[PDB]
Amino acid sequence: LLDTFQGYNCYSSALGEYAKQKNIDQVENIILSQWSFFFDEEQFYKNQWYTGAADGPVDVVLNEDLRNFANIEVLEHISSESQAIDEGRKVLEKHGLQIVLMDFYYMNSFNWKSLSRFNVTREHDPHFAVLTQINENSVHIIDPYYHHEENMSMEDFIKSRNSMTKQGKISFNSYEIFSNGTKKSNIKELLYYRFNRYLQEKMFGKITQFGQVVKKQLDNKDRKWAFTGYNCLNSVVYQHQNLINLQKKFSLEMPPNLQELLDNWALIRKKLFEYYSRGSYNTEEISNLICKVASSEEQFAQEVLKVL
Repeated sequence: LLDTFQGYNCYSSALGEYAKQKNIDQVENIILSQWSFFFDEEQFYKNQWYTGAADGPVDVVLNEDLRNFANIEVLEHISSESQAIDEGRKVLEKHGLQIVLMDFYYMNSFNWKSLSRFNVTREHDPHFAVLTQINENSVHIIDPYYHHEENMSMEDFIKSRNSMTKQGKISFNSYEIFSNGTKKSNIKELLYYRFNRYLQEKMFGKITQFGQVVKKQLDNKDRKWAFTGYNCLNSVVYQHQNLINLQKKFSLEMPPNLQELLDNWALIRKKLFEYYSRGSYNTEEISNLICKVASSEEQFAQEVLKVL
């Protein structure tokens, strides 16, 4: 496990790892101060990523925050097999790193056997990685979200960047952190804006919506939603850990139950993974834990604005 920037999703992980290595100001703090939750019932029933911090793979709300706070744009470069690797060489020569969208089917970033899951189904999902080296017949990539690196054959790398996925077709997409006129934001301004937006958009209500949909899965023999949910909610654990780390670094005033809320989310994840793999009939229990944390998160957001 590499010491890479975690962010709260593969997109923010890649952006922050890039910003860390290349000394790009503001990006890391804007990521670490994010506070968000979404729920898409239509995506739930399509076996797509349906909850957690953000819809993806690109986090459009984070891009809006980067533009609004730092006047930072994340430029999407689409390419072709004729041009993509040459463009990579030009970027590596100048910057030493290129942010790329890859089909995770061709990556082996997370060891599921560590959690006693030996039936590891390959899926065509877009995932952000950082290209660090182009050789004749191989590339080196860092997956900062999963703290993993690998050497990939040029053949497999090209396949991973031209692949049809569950979310659509990758076409050698690469991402450039660009600014013409950056701005500095204080960490308290970033958190104030995020917590006000969380309450105004009633994002805690999306947690309740998620709980209500879980309760209605008691008769669903297809438990894949619980595995998807488990993976989706890592983003929420990471935002809670990021806010704990901001509190320590900036000596911030926080409501006293932040660690308890992180523990509540970790337990919800543990129960979803157990439900998925152990065939338990405890959708009501998991629903109850989710509906409880929704109420606690509403109160926590109100309290942050009072003490910050």
